Amino acid sequence: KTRVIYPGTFDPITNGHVDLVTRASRMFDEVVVAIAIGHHKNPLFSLEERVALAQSSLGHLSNVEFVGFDGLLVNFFKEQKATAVLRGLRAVSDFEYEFQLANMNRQLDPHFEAVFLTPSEQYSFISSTLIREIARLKGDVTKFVPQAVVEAFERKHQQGW
Amino acid sequence: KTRVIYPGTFDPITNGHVDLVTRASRMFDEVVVAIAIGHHKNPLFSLEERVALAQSSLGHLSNVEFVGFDGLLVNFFKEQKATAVLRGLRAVSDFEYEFQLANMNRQLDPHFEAVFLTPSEQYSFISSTLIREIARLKGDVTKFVPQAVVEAFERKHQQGW
Amino acid sequence: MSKTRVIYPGTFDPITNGHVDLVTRASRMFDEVVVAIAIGHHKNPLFSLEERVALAQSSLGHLSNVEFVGFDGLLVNFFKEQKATAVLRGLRAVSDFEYEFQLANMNRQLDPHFEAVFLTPSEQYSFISSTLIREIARLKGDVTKFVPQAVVEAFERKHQQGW
Amino acid sequence: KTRVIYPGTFDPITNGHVDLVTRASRMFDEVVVAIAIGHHKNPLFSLEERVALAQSSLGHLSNVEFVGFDGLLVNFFKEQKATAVLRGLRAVSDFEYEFQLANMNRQLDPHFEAVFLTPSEQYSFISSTLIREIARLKGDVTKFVPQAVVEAFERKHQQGW
Amino acid sequence: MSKTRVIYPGTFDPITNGHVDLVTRASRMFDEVVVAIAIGHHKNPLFSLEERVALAQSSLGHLSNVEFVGFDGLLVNFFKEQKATAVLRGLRAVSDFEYEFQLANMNRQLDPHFEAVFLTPSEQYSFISSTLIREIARLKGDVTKFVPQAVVEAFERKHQQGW
Amino acid sequence: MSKTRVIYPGTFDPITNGHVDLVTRASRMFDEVVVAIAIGHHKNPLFSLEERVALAQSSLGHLSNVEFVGFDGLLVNFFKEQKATAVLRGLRAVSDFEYEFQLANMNRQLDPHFEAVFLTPSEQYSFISSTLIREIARLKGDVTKFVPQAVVEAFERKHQQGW
Repeated sequence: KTRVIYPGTFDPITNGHVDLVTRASRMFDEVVVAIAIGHHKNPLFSLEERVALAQSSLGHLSNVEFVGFDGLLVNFFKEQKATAVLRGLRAVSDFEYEFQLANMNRQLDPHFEAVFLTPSEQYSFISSTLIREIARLKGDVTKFVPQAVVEAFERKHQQGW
Repeated sequence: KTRVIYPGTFDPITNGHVDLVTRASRMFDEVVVAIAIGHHKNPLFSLEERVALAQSSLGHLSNVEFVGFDGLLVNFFKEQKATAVLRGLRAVSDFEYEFQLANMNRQLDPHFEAVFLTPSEQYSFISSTLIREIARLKGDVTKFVPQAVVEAFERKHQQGW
Repeated sequence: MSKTRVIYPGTFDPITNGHVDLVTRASRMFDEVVVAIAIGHHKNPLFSLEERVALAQSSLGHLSNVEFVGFDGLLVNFFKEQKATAVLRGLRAVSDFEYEFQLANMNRQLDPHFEAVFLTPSEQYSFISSTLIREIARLKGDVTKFVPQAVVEAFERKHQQGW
Repeated sequence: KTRVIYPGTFDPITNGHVDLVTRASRMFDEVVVAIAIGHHKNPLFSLEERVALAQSSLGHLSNVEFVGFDGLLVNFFKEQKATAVLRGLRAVSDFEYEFQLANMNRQLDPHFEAVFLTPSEQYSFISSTLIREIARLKGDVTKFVPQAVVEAFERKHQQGW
Repeated sequence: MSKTRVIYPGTFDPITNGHVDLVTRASRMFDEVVVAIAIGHHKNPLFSLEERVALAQSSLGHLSNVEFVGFDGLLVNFFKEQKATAVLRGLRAVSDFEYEFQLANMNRQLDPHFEAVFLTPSEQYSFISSTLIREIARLKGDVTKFVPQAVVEAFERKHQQGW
Repeated sequence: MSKTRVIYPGTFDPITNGHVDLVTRASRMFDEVVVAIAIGHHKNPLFSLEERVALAQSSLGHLSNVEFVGFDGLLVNFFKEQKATAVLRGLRAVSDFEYEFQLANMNRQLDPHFEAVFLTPSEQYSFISSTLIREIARLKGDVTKFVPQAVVEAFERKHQQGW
């Protein structure tokens, strides 16, 4: 009966994401992990890699689906017959940005709803962007991401980056 | 199956509160409007007045309950067998304060969960504190609060304040 | 009638070099500036309204387009009554920013002609607030660098009277 | 006697900008809408398109001028014999950034002045960046921008986009 | 004379695991750490200065380079009098950041040798403040997770005396 | 008891009077200060690492307890390798505060001996950043007031090479 969309680029997925989806999966009937294609600010990982890292890391949660999308979030929301979008709020900048996005999307669709979760303290600092930068300098990201993501970074090293 | 607590002093309740509870009531099975007694500070309205203003303004939502409590949120959460506490985030200060509270409460109870909603833009400026100050100076608060609250302010003038 | 009139409200308890800088700056871009000293409904001020108005006059009376007036009650009613074009406030930090953002929206809801314009303090006055200044002077610290001469003297008088 | 500069990229202009300039035009003798060329982070619209969209949307205000400039704001300020620069403050990040810029520019020119306006709540969520992204995905931006901007987005679709 | 002495000032009403963590961390990088308990001028603390000093000693006395001292008056005079190298403060959140930024600049204006260094609390103590702890204990909530044992006991005593 | 060694990391592209003030202040309270110039992994710097190290030496070489060293960005490994007692960062604004709070917690998770201490810039340098300075110089604005002489000259060299 409740269906919530958790959208993002997931480039890559992290333990922070895993925690939020886990927590969301306990309070909503269905959680859709929605991987935006990444219209510019080109992702490190391909959509397919990202979807696959998401499935590996969260496939054990039986009420979680994994889907790529390309489009406006608000149309994806309507098309999915979602009850709400869920986003994480790590810091003040996230708070301001999402506040605005929620109001804009509610203007595009009056049934739009956005609910927010606050990360658990042990994952508070984690973002895909930070993780990419640390891995790009061959820092160890083992503590912050699933095993499959560590391996995908190793592959990326043996290739260009 | 989902039961969420919406705690606050509601002194008085405002159109902002009404909007958040309405929105919450559409995505959870049960919403408990939990009016903290507030003997930290002293409220303008008695708990009984506040409960009554809450019932009048939200009693039309059939899945909403109204209950007074002491303030020790994590015990109330356990006692109510709640799935989460819901809070509004009007501004950055709310964001920081609730972030900390959520982490503290999760430390007291690992099943604690806190979800957040962002007010729509037409209610973003409204707070009970602001409303009290305007009404205390006989400003018109009709646009920002339910009719019963306007009347309760008029009664408070004919008595005191 | 094309003329601008702006209200600069606050408790001014006491006025500081920060306030003086903002009013000076405001006085160059608006025809009239009203320094509006809120009476101080609770959180009782150190200085009486009359002392505060007098310290404001001493420190800014040289600006011929500045008026000094006490008020009580709702800012938005004071705005209407004064036929103001805008209220001016200083923004020292993020908390000021959030609070004034909200107040402006609320007051615009009470009166659609309401307007609020903001100034940001220059760096040499960014750390100064009346509250800080009071606490330092109360402990006989030297506030000479941060306030006008008349304010230094009014603090000395306050000491000789038992603060 | 007062001349205020309102600088930005205006890519495109929005109802937010229109509201700020309208408000500014009531309290200053002259308002200069100053469209920065857009030194990298290349704009969607050419400077000429942007100036033209600004004229169409604000030309009804008889005390408003429209002028393209390079970014070097403090030189533009001197050259224009401006009394102040006016900026909008949408969020805390804007607040911090403009605070610093004002202090830096005052250090470069002691006559420099910066005054700020806060957007009314119905335009608080609108930014050119958000509007571009929605229009790029053929979302309807009619509610948030002038008619000429809707048309300029349609032209951009029939070309690029 | 190459030796560092840092002052950690506050009301400590009561001391918490947050404070304990900061002082512990400070004690590893400075030769001397002075826990400086402000008397609480019209801050009306729950605990007496003597109780507060004693709760500080119990909770931190195992750190051999930490001293415990009450003070009243201006922080900057206490700094000079103690021949401190710096004052140390915690920063839990943005509001703390802004407030301390301003205080540091003001105190540097009063004394050019003044210095203020900041620590950020470890994640498990990030939410903890004396004010929060008081409010929870006042409503008979369990504060055992957030404060030393002696503080739990001092709250129990305060309850048996009417709290 | 043991000697203090603090790392001050950044890109220093270029160094500014703000940096100079922080390092000067740091040098008075720690035995050793390592100015650690991160190579600049993408978002490519205007100045080469070698230019940047040399501008740092010129501007701070008079402080006898300051070293200048280039490193890759992996701060926590550099910390271990240098046997540092702490990393020092400046906090100019709220955004810096949030970002560094998170980084400190992450690095403490990677290494439990990691420590981060913060300084707040004095008000006369609060507005200065390398990023702002670059943009002003790129548009031939005068940056003489905000950076050491050697940096003014390095910008002039960059102009004579077509920038």
